[PDB]
Amino acid sequence: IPEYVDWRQKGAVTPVKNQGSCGSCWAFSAVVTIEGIIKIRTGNLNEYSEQELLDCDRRSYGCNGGYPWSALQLVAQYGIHYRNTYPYEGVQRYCRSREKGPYAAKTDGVRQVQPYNEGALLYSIANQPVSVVLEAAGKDFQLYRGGIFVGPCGNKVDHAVAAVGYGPNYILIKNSWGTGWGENGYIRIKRGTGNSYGVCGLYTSSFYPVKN
Ligand SMILES: *[C@@H](C(=O)O)[C@H](O)C(=O)N[C@@H](CC(C)C)C(=O)NCCCCNC(N)=[NH2+]
Repeated sequence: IPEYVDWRQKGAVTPVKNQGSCGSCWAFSAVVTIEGIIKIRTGNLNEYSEQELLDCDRRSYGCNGGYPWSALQLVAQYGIHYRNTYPYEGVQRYCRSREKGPYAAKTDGVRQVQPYNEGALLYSIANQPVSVVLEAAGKDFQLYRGGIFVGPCGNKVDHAVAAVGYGPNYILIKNSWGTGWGENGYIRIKRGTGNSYGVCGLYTSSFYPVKN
């Protein structure tokens, strides 16, 4: 696999979003990976609905948190609507998938990256954007402005984001805190430290969609 990956340069990443106060990171994270694999497989970059996952993933807890895995499983079982059809409201409401017509996109399954394994995660990122989790509660992460982030941070993961690239010393992360945070909404997190957890627990739980 190459020394640099950046799915933005391939036209596979939509603009940075702001989840707001709602605990919907898990849905934002999943949607990044759907937007990416549909571009890779079909050639078209579309925005898909975080709100649909927020409302409709019965295994998750709406704005009280959730699971990227079960959100990705939902898209493989049923599908997902365009963001324009089902825009983001920042609050969980009733599932409205059936009222909004046929699904826009569908995937075929979900896979987990082998946890606590840096190379396995890089391999997956070389193939497509990946849903990953990290510990975002620390002030250092909250206040991040730029550069390759080394912490300080623990491994008590609490925030789902998306890995959309990497380089020799970092993994490139699309966050859902708006374009004013970090590097126009992104953070480069240090890699190669030899800690099996990853910096900020980044290797704890990573999933990606499968699309034939
Ligand atoms: C993430 C965010 O919006 O910043 C959000 O808090 C979240 O989904 N957290 C997850 C954990 C990360 C993905 C590692 C979470 O807590 N998931 C479990 C379900 C939510 C907690 N339980 C209940 N009953 N609400």
